[PDB]
Amino acid sequence: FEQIDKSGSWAAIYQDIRHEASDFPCRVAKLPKNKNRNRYRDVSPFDHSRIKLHQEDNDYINASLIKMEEAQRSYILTQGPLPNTCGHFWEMVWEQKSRGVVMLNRVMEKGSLKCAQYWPQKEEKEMIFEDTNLKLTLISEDIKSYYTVRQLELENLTTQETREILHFHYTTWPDFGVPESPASFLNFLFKVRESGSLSPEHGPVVVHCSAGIGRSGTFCLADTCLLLMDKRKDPSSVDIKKVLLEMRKFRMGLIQTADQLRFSYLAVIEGAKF
Amino acid sequence: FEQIDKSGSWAAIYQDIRHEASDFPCRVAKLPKNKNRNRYRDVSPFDHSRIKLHQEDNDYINASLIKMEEAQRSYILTQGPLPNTCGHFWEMVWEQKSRGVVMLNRVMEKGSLKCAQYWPQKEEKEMIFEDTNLKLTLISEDIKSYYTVRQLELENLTTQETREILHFHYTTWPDFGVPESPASFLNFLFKVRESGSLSPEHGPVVVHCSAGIGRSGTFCLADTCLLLMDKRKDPSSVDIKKVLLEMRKFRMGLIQTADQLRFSYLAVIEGAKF
Amino acid sequence: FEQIDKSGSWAAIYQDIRHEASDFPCRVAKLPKNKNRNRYRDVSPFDHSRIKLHQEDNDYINASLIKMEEAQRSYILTQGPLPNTCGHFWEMVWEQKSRGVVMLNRVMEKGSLKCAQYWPQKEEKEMIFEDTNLKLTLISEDIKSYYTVRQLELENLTTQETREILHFHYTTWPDFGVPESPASFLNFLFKVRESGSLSPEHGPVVVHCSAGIGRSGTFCLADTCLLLMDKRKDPSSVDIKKVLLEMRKFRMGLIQTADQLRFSYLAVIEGAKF
Amino acid sequence: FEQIDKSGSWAAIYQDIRHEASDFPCRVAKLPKNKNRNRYRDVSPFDHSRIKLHQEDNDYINASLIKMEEAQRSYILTQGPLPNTCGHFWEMVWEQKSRGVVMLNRVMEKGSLKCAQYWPQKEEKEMIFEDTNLKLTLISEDIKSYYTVRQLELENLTTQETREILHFHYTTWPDFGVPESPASFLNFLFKVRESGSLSPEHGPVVVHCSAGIGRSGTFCLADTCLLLMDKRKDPSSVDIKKVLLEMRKFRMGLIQTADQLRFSYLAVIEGAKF
Ligand SMILES: [Ca+2]
Ligand SMILES: [Ca+2]
Ligand SMILES: [Ca+2]
Ligand SMILES: [Ca+2]
Repeated sequence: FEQIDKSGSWAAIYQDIRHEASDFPCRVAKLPKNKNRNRYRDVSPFDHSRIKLHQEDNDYINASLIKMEEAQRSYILTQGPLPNTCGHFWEMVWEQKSRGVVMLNRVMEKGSLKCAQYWPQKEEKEMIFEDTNLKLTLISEDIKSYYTVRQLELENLTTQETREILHFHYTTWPDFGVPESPASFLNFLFKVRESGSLSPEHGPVVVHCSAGIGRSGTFCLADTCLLLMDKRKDPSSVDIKKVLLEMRKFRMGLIQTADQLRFSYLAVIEGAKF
Repeated sequence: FEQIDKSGSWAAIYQDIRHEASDFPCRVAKLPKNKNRNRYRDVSPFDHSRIKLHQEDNDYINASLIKMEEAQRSYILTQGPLPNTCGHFWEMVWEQKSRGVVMLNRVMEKGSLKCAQYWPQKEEKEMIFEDTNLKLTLISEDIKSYYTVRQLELENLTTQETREILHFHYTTWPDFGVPESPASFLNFLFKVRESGSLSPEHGPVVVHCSAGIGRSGTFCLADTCLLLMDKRKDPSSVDIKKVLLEMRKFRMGLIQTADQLRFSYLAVIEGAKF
Repeated sequence: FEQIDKSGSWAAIYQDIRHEASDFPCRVAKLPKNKNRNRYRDVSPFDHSRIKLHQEDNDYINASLIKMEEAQRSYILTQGPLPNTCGHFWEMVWEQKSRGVVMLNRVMEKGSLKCAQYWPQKEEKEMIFEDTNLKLTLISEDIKSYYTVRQLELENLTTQETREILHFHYTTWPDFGVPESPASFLNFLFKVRESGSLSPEHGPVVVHCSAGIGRSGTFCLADTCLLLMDKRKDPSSVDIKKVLLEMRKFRMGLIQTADQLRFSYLAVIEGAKF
Repeated sequence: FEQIDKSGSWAAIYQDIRHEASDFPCRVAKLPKNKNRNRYRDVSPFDHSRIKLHQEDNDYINASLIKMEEAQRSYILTQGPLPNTCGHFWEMVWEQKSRGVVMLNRVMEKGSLKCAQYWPQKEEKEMIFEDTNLKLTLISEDIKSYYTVRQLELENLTTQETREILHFHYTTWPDFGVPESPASFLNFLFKVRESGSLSPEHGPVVVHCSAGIGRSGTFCLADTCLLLMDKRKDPSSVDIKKVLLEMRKFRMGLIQTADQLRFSYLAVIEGAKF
């Protein structure tokens, strides 16, 4: 980390990542009928790793399955739900048997609006996604300094089945740049790990920010490298650049700035001492 | 055949069929509570011949019992199971004591998911349908060039009784149109017949495709006409038009198009030679 | 055709072919050091037409260049790659600047592994052939009822140059005998032709099956005879027997049996109608 | 553990395992031509999980791939090599990219003979498996009280490639019954874990005793439960009986006596305190 900051090789390094990143088709994501299902034109799931909704009509949702073979962890990265894809977002959660949903953004950042209000803010004001026939209810919530955790009850109206989804909401990511310290970010991840949401019995955790590649990518990149740094007889054979590129084979654009790159390094380093 | 072909009157023959097609109530199927159990709104089982689930909550499944008196053969035509009807699907196979299941479509065609993955792809990852208390295990899988035959074990979790179900999967019917030649399709049929799945000792074979009327209708129409010709002293007296209409009394829309109609006559003809 | 068929003289025609078949040295192929590079002892490339690897250690690969002068089309016939020849296989595709690879067999038939998994099944798990310094990546995969077309990226790791290879995989040739109808086989051919893979702008298409002479021979014989008939003012003057023998000068044993011979005449005939 | 020893419910429990164990075909293992490739008639790999040798002629070897999805670990269980399957055993190691081979028996136990001498006992007396063209050399060995560890160099003569295989040989398993204390057994496993042989970068570790189900099964059952007991938010949701049954879906007869069962429990318990 020393040399790179000194010789200021962050932009260089990050740029070499963008250049080396794999390229795969996103045919489906580009179909005209799926334009309003994408939040950003420049952010699409590859055809090979995209999550297919279990429907005949339109199985399209902007979400990717990231399977890290060696680190032994799967993640579903997706965009913040759109006002019209909230039911799709929750149908995905259900079909993929996810236990936890990790949100890394605020429903409103800067003067724009980065994500829809896809979960109920009020216990008594539950949500019913008629398109996908699902019911979602806020059971309780624990609000903290840098993150909030909610207990949501998701119900398959078609089968009256119910499941409890843990919603981990990191709420203090700055409108600009990355956090000066990976402090809270790392604590947040440990909470997610300790919750059991990232274990094999469950479907992959659903991770999202606005586009589902920058913040989301840091979360997964960090978690994965930390797994590696602890799952390898060698304490440093793990190269986060290489890891990120592996990760990029599954979803385009993971880590959208040299800052996010530097931060990811910070987190892995500052987290390896945990 | 050559006449109809030369005069190009299939379409005409086909429309007269649609005209004479019997018409019966489909009250249960159209009940609001069954809306999610139907794949297609224009394809429902007549009340009088629909298969009833031996359950009190909801006995409905989009499946029809087609009992052909002269040919002495019964078939159950149904739609490709939906995500929420896989359990209902197997409860029917169980309750009806079927021995074979004929799948005439691939899980994915023309992009659309035309059928849920209602059976286990992996021997070691059996399926449990909790709503219907059945367990399903893939025992064996013999993949051939134009079809795959699987050997499955269905077990009623309450009684612990187990049965071997043979799953015949015709895998090469084109995404568009009908086969140019009926050879492989007939060999598939003969193969289904050889297994004894169609035997009167067993409940009706369960046949399905996308809606359970086109390819499915073709399979049973061909089979039944071959049974008649082989049985009737005058193989020529076998009017397949009359056979179809007779079948159309049990499930609506059997044979969706002219080409499918043409393919059926040919199949019976080529099959006639055995 | 009907004559030969009615007189039942295919076998006879076939043996005369085996009699007139030219005979050339296969010295290199038979060298002790190449023993492990040959799938079958009775199938070797003549020295004069064998494909030479642009390497000094060992330039041998069981592959033959079949250049047909009149039809103006060249083919490379080779055996299904062995575990140790996948790298050699791709170095040839690269060096020879081929655009398409035609696979006419399934990886597993009649139980036996008739071909190594020489290409990546997973977009995210590319293949590296260290002995030949090439990287191979599955880019796309369009699975159809009777064949699968893949889009692959081959990259010389030394030069970083990349090329798109189209892999046409005819997947429904029966484990035993030949197709009853040549329809799907011809459509496959036409599909191969449409891709421009056979274009003179490209190096020879690489064709292969188990030994690289039966199904492979059928594909190129049919294709070449269709080229002649379409070109020659007298489509009848096209003697496929003479065409085959002409091809047999470049690689031994093209067309392994009478039935394959019969299937070839039919294919050309049915294909003749276009 | 208390209650079961008291109420002496070991035989009961073990018996319920044998009764509940899955049953899958072993067609290939039963082919007449593979009789001398099996050490025990009653011990065969299931067709679905058997390791296929990468050859066209005969891909049969009595070895199974055990994939524990949740515990996130794969193992290849196989019989002690036979005088004629030593090359097959080593070809498997190579093709499957295994890094370590765990041997739980002595080449001679009691008055019989439980396994072949498939590795070289002398640095200067290396081994050449001509059938599969492999060279194996003892590079060094570390002999201990209850186990020995060897550094072997395996070379693909066909490609001159070489790899270093770690051979972990637990040498103090008693001729009868199980070890009174899981002490050494647990230490042995930790050595294997610490060696990195059980990590994801490598192919699955190859585990064997004589038949490859009793001792081998204890090793894997113990390792897997220990992973679970540490990978689950819950410190006891892990039921070794359930785990063993899961494991049995991949290889028949894992854990061949109620003693081995009790011992496996001992090991998991006595090992959970590590
Ligand atoms: Ca995929
Ligand atoms: Ca009735
Ligand atoms: Ca030459
Ligand atoms: Ca398997």
